[PDB]
Amino acid sequence: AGPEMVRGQVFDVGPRYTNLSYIGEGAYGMVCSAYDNVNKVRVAIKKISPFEHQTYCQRTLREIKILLRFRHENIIGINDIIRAPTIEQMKDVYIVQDLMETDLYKLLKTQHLSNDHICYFLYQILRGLKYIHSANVLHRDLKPSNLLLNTTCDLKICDFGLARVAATRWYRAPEIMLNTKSIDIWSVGCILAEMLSNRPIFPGKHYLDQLNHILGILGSPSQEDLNCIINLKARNYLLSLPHKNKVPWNRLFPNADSKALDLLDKMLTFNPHKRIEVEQALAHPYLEQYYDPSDEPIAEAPFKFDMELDDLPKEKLKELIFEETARFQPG
Ligand SMILES: Cc1cnc(-c2ccccc2)nc1-c1c[nH]c(C(=O)N[C@H](CO)c2ccccc2)c1
Repeated sequence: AGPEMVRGQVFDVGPRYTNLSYIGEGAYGMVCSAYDNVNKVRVAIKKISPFEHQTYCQRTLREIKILLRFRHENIIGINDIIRAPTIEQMKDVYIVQDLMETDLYKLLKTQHLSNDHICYFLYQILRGLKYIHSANVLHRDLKPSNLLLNTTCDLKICDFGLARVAATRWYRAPEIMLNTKSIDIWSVGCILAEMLSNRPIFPGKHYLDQLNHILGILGSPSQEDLNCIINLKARNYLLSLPHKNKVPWNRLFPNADSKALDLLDKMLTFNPHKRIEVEQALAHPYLEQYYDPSDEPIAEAPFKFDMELDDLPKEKLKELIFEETARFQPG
């Protein structure tokens, strides 16, 4: 048959994986649904072409290393990895994963969620995050498009490219734009708010406008909220702004559950030190119906990269990518 093509990208995944269809995109790749003739199921195939940039190579290696060690119901896994037999011919890497039904970005673009489903989705994000954080790892890019859903409404966290050992502007914590595990909680806060109204709570266009949108609902920050190593330009901008009143949560979300708004308030806290932790959020009365610490596992040990991935050249990272994927080759 030969190599399959989808929206301009060539996928050399045959003869095992055939009849490919478009399901997503990334900065240096494409996601496709394909038929696996061995397991007789449709699977997801993520093609990545990162070898022209050092940043894309480390983002690829970080994800592959994290997803292979992690084993959790609310985190996407790796079933198989395809690449050329030699390093000289390895221009692409194909990550084979479980095919999902939809993602939260698509679901919030077409459907209105009931409180029970908002509560069940939030629980699963935090259940998965509890495992990520227990491993001393930060996702750093939590957003509706990185939250995958199946037919039975089971959630799975994907895209561990930007993950680091303890991004999209709209779900970015204020402290990142001023100067930790709390940055993921802020993102979950933004996701919860988007589930309640089917729209982004803070749709900023640039870093200071993103802060302006946050201050537009939270109001002007206190002295303690600004007691950190702030960027001079950002500090001088915040001090030059007129007083902003705090928009109450029940006013912004009129028909939302009062318990959901209390947890939302604790997640969308300007000061990261006063922000609720993942285990504290799971214990909140809003998620009482699903809260079960006996069925909320943690990682066996903390995760650590033996090498300084940031300092390694593009060629050295390719060698490590080639070595990490060697286990999936026949022999
Ligand atoms: C593994 C998987 C399985 N099924 C589906 C899926 C199925 C049906 C409808 C929507 C998505 N998505 C995924 C999935 C979606 N995004 C990603 C995913 O890894 N996306 C990132 C960018 O966020 C990426 C990064 C670099 C190159 C390409 C892609 C995986």
